[PDB]
Formats: sequence, structure tokens, C-alpha cells
Amino acid sequence: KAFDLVVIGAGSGGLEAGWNAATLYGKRVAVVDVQTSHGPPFYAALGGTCVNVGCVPKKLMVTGAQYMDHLRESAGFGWEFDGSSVKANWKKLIAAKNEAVLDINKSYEGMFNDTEGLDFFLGWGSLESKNVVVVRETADPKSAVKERLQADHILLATGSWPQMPAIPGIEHCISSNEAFYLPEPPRRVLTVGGGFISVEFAGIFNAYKPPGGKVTLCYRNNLILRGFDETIREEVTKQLTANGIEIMTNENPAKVSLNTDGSKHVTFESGKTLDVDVVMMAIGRIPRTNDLQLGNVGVKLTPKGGVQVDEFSRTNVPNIYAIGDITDRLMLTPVAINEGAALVDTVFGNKPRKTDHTRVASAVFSIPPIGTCGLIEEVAAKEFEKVAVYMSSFTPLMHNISGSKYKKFVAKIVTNHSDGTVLGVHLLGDGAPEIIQAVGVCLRLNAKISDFYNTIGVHPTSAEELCSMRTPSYYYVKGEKME
Amino acid sequence: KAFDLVVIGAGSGGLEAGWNAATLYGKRVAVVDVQTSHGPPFYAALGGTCVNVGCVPKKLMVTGAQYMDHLRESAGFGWEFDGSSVKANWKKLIAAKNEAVLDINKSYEGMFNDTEGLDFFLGWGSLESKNVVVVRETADPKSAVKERLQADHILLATGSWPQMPAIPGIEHCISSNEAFYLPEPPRRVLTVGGGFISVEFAGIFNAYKPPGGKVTLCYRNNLILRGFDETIREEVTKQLTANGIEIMTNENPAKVSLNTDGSKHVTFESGKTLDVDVVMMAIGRIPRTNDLQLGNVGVKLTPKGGVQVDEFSRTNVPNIYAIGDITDRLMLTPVAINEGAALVDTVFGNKPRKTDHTRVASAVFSIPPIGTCGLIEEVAAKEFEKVAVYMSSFTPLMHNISGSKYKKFVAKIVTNHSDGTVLGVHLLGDGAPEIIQAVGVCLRLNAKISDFYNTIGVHPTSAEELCSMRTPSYYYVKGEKMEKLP
Ligand SMILES: Cc1cc2nc3c(=O)[nH]c(=O)nc-3n(C[C@H](O)[C@H](O)[C@H](O)COP(=O)(O)OP(=O)(O)OC[C@H]3O[C@@H](n4cnc5c(N)ncnc54)[C@H](O)[C@@H]3O)c2cc1C
Ligand SMILES: Cc1cc2nc3c(=O)[nH]c(=O)nc-3n(C[C@H](O)[C@H](O)[C@H](O)COP(=O)(O)OP(=O)(O)OC[C@H]3O[C@@H](n4cnc5c(N)ncnc54)[C@H](O)[C@@H]3O)c2cc1C
Ligand SMILES: CN1CCN(C(=O)Nc2ccc(F)cc2)CC1
Ligand SMILES: [Br-]
Ligand SMILES: [Mg+2]
Ligand SMILES: [Mg+2]
Repeated sequence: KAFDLVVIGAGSGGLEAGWNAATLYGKRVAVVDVQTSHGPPFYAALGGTCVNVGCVPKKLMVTGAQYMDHLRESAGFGWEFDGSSVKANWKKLIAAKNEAVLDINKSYEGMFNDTEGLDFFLGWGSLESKNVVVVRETADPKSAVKERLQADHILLATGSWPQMPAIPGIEHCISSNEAFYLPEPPRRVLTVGGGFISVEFAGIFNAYKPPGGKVTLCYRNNLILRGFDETIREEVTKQLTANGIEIMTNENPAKVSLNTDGSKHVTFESGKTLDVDVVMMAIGRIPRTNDLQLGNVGVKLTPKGGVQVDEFSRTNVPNIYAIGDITDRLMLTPVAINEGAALVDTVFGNKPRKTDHTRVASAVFSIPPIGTCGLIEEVAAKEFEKVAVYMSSFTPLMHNISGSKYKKFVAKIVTNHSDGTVLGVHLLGDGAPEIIQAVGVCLRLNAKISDFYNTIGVHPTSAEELCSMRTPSYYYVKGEKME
Repeated sequence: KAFDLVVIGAGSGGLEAGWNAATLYGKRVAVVDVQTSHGPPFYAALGGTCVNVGCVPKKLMVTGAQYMDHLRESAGFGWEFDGSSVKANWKKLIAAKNEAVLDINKSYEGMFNDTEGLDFFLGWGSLESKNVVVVRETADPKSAVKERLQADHILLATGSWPQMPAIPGIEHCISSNEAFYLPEPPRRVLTVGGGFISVEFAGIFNAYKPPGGKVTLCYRNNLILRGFDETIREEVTKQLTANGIEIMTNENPAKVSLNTDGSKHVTFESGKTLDVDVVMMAIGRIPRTNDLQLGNVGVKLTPKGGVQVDEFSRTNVPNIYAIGDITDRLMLTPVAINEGAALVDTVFGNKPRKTDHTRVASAVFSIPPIGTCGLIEEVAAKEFEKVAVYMSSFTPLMHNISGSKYKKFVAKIVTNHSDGTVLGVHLLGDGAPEIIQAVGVCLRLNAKISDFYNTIGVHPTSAEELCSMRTPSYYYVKGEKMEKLP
């Protein structure tokens, strides 16, 4: 069969691209994915990683984890109930999450039936030649051919995959993929990694752990959440600890063995040991290029294994494009979606558009959560002669009553002090992901600190902190911090 | 006894002006208020209405109220506990709120003592003459003079006060003032009014009511929350009804009598009756101008009763200014604050600045809450030839799981369709007040709909809805609503 566009991976980017090509530019479109619904054995499926084993289910499970805090905090506002009756039923959470994800799976199924010129093929897509995608039974290129799809244009949109360290006993460890399908909540869990996935799952496991349970998070470096604002990294460390999570920094697993009872015996590089029920490896995600047989067409890969792309998502082979995590730039669903739209607008619209990977608002669904947009100060301080930092950090009033006095809201604005232009906004606290979205719009409009502090506050809110900062807390002058 | 600035009312507006003048321009400032800490008899005190009997305590109490929904909603996420053991202890909430408000009262006391040239005076401020404020012991102009303050400049910042309809048995009724100090949560309560205070208090009472309790909100017209987006007004009405609140529209108390058991027999103009333990009037607030003796120096009031001001907060009388609720415009703490900061930068900083009363973000801590900034579509449609409305209304996935399927999230953007300029943004749902703040900055930057839709979403959030809307849902053309443009 012959298509204007064949999309390998029915994920965030691949579905946006395919749908836009078909419906907006009236192209005939094929899309390939390995599974029609969520879970084992391939985890990602129709909808992509976000829908199946990413943003969507994880946000539901963090929402669930948040009730641990709400139930406790309710008491400061006069709520009374039998604390000893309280159970976190993980099986119910997983069932609710599964129905939500399956409902999305099914609606995508329906979208493919009801959308003329948009066809779904099940199985493993790879490049036979520069105008032919072969769909096969398995990831093994010797497996049976299901389809051969003639393609004017080929979009690689296979996303990323958990990185597992080659340590002895790696097979006794899981990734985020398996974490979504644990039948029981682990009593003892080690999350390995200081990134958003380790931290978000550490919060999930901490809420649902059975009595006398314990969540440990380990990270090879000194401070979790590298890439985030340093004040936020320190505070989220403190606030995780105050909710009973053990943060082991400068620690990394050397090997894993099974204890006699089938629990995992963890030996850290430091020699230290830890017995846990689950070891969840969240140390990175790598582009999924192994199965695509890109050697058949000579698409240039980076040493990392990402598809190399120009700003317009073009590979070195004309008619073959890559978007989303496979490009190993910003691994976020809205960026993949944005890349997908910009490509189809370029290729089929002659409306040439590149995704701006700068000033992308993002969140961490930690407890409490992070919202951030633009540059952290250390980065700004190398690219700008004078940087101002406006900082507000305090326990909001409601958390003095709640009893969570450790829950400092952090609001930080980083500016080019020469003209007041906002380079970065960094939030930690309840609502931070919701606050930061319209901040993304501000930074796209080249907002200055004066545009923030001349806006009238909404009171009482956490967000009004952003519009109450007149005076820098400190500066960077030629990379050097000054009071 | 001589001061650069005398401020009457140590409230949101008065303290901002007072503090700025003293600390920014080394000016010498007297601030007058009738009370140093919250509660009876005068309710407002040092800090003002917001701190003592307004935004601050209200928000704590709405936060308390929200736990009724969290406790129920937790079950969909697998939380289990003895539902029959759940009690809402109103007395605990009020004691916690009182301690929090008292600490702020004490925080302001420390501010005055620490700050050179910033002095507090206890008592009632009135105008003797153009340049003299007299502090008396009571609101009576005849009570003893505690002080005579010479003023190069006088600021009137005495705020507003609940209006109590002059109906038989109004003395059986309370205002928001008394609601903050009820010793027990009412089993049955009638909140009178369709504005934010009646709506917010209905939410609070609804969560804290003892068993067999019932919250009734009455409004004299057809649809609550006049001046908010019509879709949001209809949705809040449904979402409050879905949570057990009874909304009586086109209904208004004609009188109240005490039953022999201490309860209130309410008779509506319609002839309907209702027995409740509490009647809270929240039908309006009116500027506090009486006790200032404005008639002594001829400060002009408006046909509505508020102090007439120009864009610079100036009265007809030179050296006499008025900010905040006494001007009877937007009764919001951050506007009062902005006006005070602007006045002091104009008069003392030689940096004339006028408050922008357009594109002001605000909220209603309804459950769930409203966040809004700029024009509703009906108002835009009268000013602009072509208005586009972008609308997304849906139950978020988490509220399908929580069991609160009635919690439709509403996100509406109103534009000038001739250039895409965003004229107003209207949100209903969890987080709306937080989402809307940075939208206020967007509107100050003259953001177009394309500035929103070209910004990359934060996923998953409610807020990303605002960056997902490219196609108008409908339009006004020369004031006429229609699906499609001609
Ligand atoms: C635990 C976790 C949480 C996350 N949380 C967030 C978040 O909160 N917000 C956010 O913005 N991002 C989040 N992300 C990132 C987000 O999921 C990704 O950035 C996004 O899904 C990538 O989109 P994509 O189009 O690149 O690929 P994907 O959405 O991963 O889609 C790739 C698809 O290709 C399929 N596939 C792979 N190989 C083949 C093949 N050979 N043939 C056919 N099909 C194939 C896969 O089955 C999959 O469906 C999260 C990721 C994870 C793992
Ligand atoms: C229940 C309620 C909830 C509210 N919620 C919010 C909200 O969530 N967000 C928001 O932005 N706004 C809210 N408001 C409005 C907010 O409280 C006001 O807009 C704001 O306080 C007005 O500030 P001001 O400077 O005009 O005066 P105020 O803050 O009202 O200060 C006036 C002060 O003057 C004193 N005073 C009066 N007469 C005299 C006199 N003769 N001599 C000396 N002192 C005198 C009073 O004691 C008082 O302290 C709410 C109001 C109420 C009643
Ligand atoms: C871009 N938005 C995303 C959210 N959204 C929506 O409707 N979500 C949804 C809720 C519940 C459910 F069951 C399925 C989807 C509106 C459009
Ligand atoms: Br580090
Ligand atoms: Mg089809
Ligand atoms: Mg002093």
C-alpha cells in the first residue's frame, strides 16, 4: 500500500503529525505501533509513552499520593476521623489508572476507524528502503512481514526507552514501565536516579507503602534534580525528607542479588547495603532507534543513538524526518507534539516552522511540585554580564495551620539586569505546574520584571508572589554572585 | 504631631501608602485605626478588612471547607477509612484562623515600632480641616480628642462595611463580620446575596455543617455572580447544587423573626418561608465615609456614596486623597495596594503613576474556584465590532476518578477578532486563581490568542487548555452572537 506519510510510533509526536497531515493537509497517512493498548509486554502502545506509561497515569498516581498529605493536613482545619482506619489501597489506584489509560487506548482505536486517510498498522516498523517501511511480527528483523508500506515521506517517532545500567543483578530491577503494573505497593523501594521520574515515583510509593514501609531514593551526585533551580533542588530534597523519604546522595548501585525470601539485596558503590522489595531504575531514557534498521537507508545517528535532525526535524535523508524523544533534545509530550505540527506545516504546508526549545514551561509532579520556564541563574550568569535574582521563599500560612511547616513555596525570577528581561521563572509548591503555564506565554512576549511587578496580584494566592518582587535578592556580575 | 502624610485606615491601601512613604521617601507618617487586633467590636483592625475579616481568614476557611471534597474524592484513588468517623470541627478551624490573623496583627505592630517616622494612632479618624485629622475615642464626633494631627497630605483608606437591608428582624441577621466568629457551625444557614462573599460562605458552611445540615443561598435575581462570565455563573450554580447547596434565585428576604428555640423564621417577598439557625447578609459592601465628617471640608461623594477621585486618587480638596473600597470601584486588596503605592510614588516620589483598573486578575474561592482577568464577552461585544470566544468545558480525568463528575473545568478566552488581542480569560476549576495570575501579566503585554496557542503546554495541567485553543467556538459581530462570521 502507498502513503504520502508513514509514521513509525503512534505516540505524542507521531499522532499529532499523522492527524495534522491527514486532516489539515488532506494527505493519505499510515501510522505503526507495536500494541493497541497499555501494559506488558511492550508498555507503550497506541497513544505513546505519555498516555500509556508516562504523564497521564503518573499524574493520576501523584494525585492519589497527594491524599496522604490532605488527610493528615485536614486535621489542622478541624477535620477528625479514625486515623487508624486509614489504608492506601494501591490495587484500586492501579485499576482506576488502568481503566483511564484503556479508555484513551480505545478512543485512539475509534479515531483510526472514523478518520478517512489515517490508517493504523499493528507491529514493529523498520526501514526496508528510503520509501518503504516494513511492519513485522516482532522487533527481530528476521520475524514475519505483516505489511510493506510505500511512503513518499517517513517520520521516525518511536520515542525513548528506560536506560538500565549493566550491573550484576540488573535483571532483579525494574524501570518506570513495570512500576505502573506492580500488583501490590512495595514495602521497601529504592528509586535509583535524581531526575523527575525517580522523584515522582518516590512520592507515589511513599503515599501507598504498607505500614512500616520505607522509600529510599539514591542519586550518584550531591543534589537531586540537576537542570532545575538550585534553591528548588535543596528545598524539594528537604520536603521529600520531611515526608519520610530517605534521599541517599553520592550513592549508586554496584549490584543486586536476591535475599533468600526473594527481596533485593542492594550493594552500593560505597560498599553500603540496602534490602528492598523493588529496585526501580530511573537513571535515564535513550532514543529508540535499535529496531528501526536505519542502516538500511543510512539515516545519521548520534553516538548516543538519537536521530540527528536539523531545526526543521529533517534527517540527512530527504523525505525522512524525526521528532520527539528519538531526537534526544527535550523529552516532553508537548514538545514532541509541537515538533510534529511544525514538520507537517513545513513539509505539506510550505509554511516552514521550527519548534522553539527555549522557554518551554515544564513541571515535576513531586510533592510538593515544581513549575519552571527558561534558564536557571548559573546558566544565565554565563550568557549575560549582569543577572538579577528575585526570590521569595516562605511557608504559606495554610501550611502553618496544616502542620506541614516544611512546605516552603519558592518563587524565583531570573533576569538580564541590563534591560529587565525575564530569562527564567522557577516555582516550588502547591499549584506550581498550573502557575507556570501562563508564565510560558509571558516569556514568549519578552516579559520584563517590571511587567510582572506592575501586574496587580490575585490575592490570596501563591502566584501573586511573582507580581510582588520589586528588588533583586542578589546578582551575578560576569558569572560572580554578589549580595 | 505634624506629619507629611496622615492615613485614616491601617488597611490594605493605607499600610502600603504609609510604609512606602516612610521607608522609600523618608517621609513622616501617621496611620489611624479603631483597633489593634481582629474581631468584635469593630472587626477590621490594624491590617484592614482583608487581614482581619476578609481575604486571609476566608481563604483559610475555604481551604478547611475543601477537605470535605478531598476526603470523599480520595476514595476513587484507593483511600479507605471510616467515613462514619468523619467530623468537621468548626471550633478548631475558627481558633486556628484566629491565631493566624492575630500573628499578622502582631506582625504589623512590629512594623510600626521598628520603622522610623511611621507612627500608629488608635481611635477614630475624621477631618477637622484641610490639614488637620482629629483622632477621637468613638465614632461619635462628640467623643474626646486623643490627638490632633497636622498633615501636609491626608489619605482616606477606611474601606467598606456590609450593607444590612432595613427589613423587620435584620437584628436577628449577621454579616460576614460575625460569620468569622460563630461559636458553632450552623446546621441550617441562609446566605443572602449572589456575589463572591455569599458564594464563598455557602461553600464554607456546607463543609462544616453538623449532620442533617442544609445551606441555602438566596439571590434576588435569576443567576448568581453578576459580572462574571455567564458560562462560569451557570456552572458554579450547578457545581454548588451538586455539593448539596440549595440556590434560591428570584428570592429575597422580606422579614425575619426569632422562633422560640432561637432559630430564624425567614419570610421571602415571594411569601415562601424557611427556618435556619443563621441568616448571613452578603448583599453588598458600602464605603465607610460617615465617620470621617467629610461635610466639614467638603470632600465630594458620588451618586453611589463612594469618595470621588481622579486617576491619581485626588479628591476635589487638594492634599486629600482616597484609595481602596472607600472609592467604591473594584473592592479588591491588590487594587487598594496598587493605588496606595501609586499615590505615594506620585506625591512623595515625584514619579506620577496611575493605577490601571483594566485587566485586573481576581478570583472567587467557590468550590471549585473562579479565576478571571479582563472583559466578559457581553461587555467586549459592546466595545468591539468582532469578538471571538474560545471555550473548553469538560470534567478533568481526575474528577471522573474522584467521583466529582460535576466538576466541569471551564477555560474561556475572549478576543478582539480584528487583531487577536486577548480581552478576557475566565476559568472555573481547581487551580483557576493560581492559573490566572500570570494571565494578568499576559494581558498587560497585549497578548494575542496566537501568543497563547503558540506557547508550548505544560502537560498534564488544566492550565495547558489556555495554549490549546486555535479555533473560535463562536463570535459577536456588532453585538450579535453567532456560530460563524459572515
Ligand atoms: C514515567 C514518565 C513520565 C513522564 N511524564 C511526563 C510529563 O509529565 N509531562 C511530559 O510532558 N512528558 C512526560 N514524559 C515524557 C513523554 O512521555 C515523552 O516526551 C513523549 O511521550 C514522547 O513522545 P514521542 O512522540 O517522542 O514518543 P512516544 O510517545 O514514546 O511514542 C513512541 C511510540 O512508538 C512505539 N514504537 C517504538 N518502537 C516502535 C517500532 N519499531 N515500531 C512501531 N512502534 C514503535 C511505542 O510503542 C510508542 O507508542 C514522561 C515520560 C515517562 C517515561
Ligand atoms: C469577606 C470578605 C472577603 C474578601 N476576600 C477578598 C479576596 O479574596 N481578595 C481580595 O482581593 N479582596 C477581598 N476582599 C476585599 C478586601 O478586604 C478589600 O478590598 C480591602 O481590604 C480594601 O482595602 P482598603 O485599603 O480599602 O481598606 P481596608 O483593608 O478595609 O482597611 C480599612 C481600615 O480602616 C479602618 N477604619 C475605618 N474607619 C476608620 C476611622 N474613622 N478611623 C480609623 N480607622 C478607620 C478599619 O478599622 C479598617 O482596618 C474581601 C472582603 C471581605 C469583606
Ligand atoms: C486539550 N484538552 C485536554 C483535556 N480534555 C479532556 O476532555 N480530557 C478528558 C477528560 C476525561 C476523559 F475521560 C477523557 C478526556 C479537553 C481537551
Ligand atoms: Br550535584
Ligand atoms: Mg481511518
Ligand atoms: Mg515607628
